[PDB]
Amino acid sequence: PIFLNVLEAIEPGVVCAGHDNNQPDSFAALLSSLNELGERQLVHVVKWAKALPGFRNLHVDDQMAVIQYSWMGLMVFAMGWRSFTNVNSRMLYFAPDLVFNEYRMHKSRMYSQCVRMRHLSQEFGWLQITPQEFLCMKALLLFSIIPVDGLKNQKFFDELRMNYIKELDRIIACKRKNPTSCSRRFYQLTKLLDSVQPIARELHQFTFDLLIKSHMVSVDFPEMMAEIISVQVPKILSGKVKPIYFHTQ
Ligand SMILES: Cc1c(N2CC[C@H](O)[C@@H]2C)ccc(C#N)c1Cl
Repeated sequence: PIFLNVLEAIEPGVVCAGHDNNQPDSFAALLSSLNELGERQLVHVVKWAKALPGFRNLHVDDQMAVIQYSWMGLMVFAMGWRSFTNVNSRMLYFAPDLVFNEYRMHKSRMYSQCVRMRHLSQEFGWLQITPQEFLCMKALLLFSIIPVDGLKNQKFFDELRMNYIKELDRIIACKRKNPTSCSRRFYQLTKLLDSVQPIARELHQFTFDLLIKSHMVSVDFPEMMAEIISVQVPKILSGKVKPIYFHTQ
């Protein structure tokens, strides 16, 4: 079980936000803490990505790009898992010290986005996603969004993507002696992965708008954070960079 060995070995651990839970909730405090958390999550995703099997076959610039474009979706995906495993998807488990009840969902002004994120979280339970299915799915999320004009070396990317699809296909939980079982299972997981992208887009839009008006609402954006949001995210929001869907929408 070599592939799965790697994924579990490299799976990040706990990442705290730094948030002061003894102060009364407020938009600026909430979003500042999420942004700091995004910065911290980003560092970890970078190290995780680079330790992935076959990832360094990618050209150097494609590596950072692929990381930057997928960063939100990957965060959202793993955050839903934490929420699923730690609170049965009742609240959003961004970090041990940053857990969103309904009131923070409202005070963050992200209620519509949070609702979608919680739905994804509930899907892990509804589908009974195994932890092994989660790891391969998350690995695959990293290779699910590219420039329409293509990467610097697309061949190596397509090869990686193909192989991560195959690894996901090997490990799906199904009665192998029944073809219909595994077909259905695969369909569902492909559908679930597809459902991360619209959510990532809504978040992309929110953070982008938030960044533009940050100097009025008093929200802090960390350095790597703001680089990504001002340079990479608009390529997504403008159609230059699109998600690879399994199923046509
Ligand atoms: C959506 C999101 C984060 N967003 C929410 C909006 C904010 O601009 C920030 C980038 C931050 C951290 C995690 C985690 N973990 C997640 Cl899932």
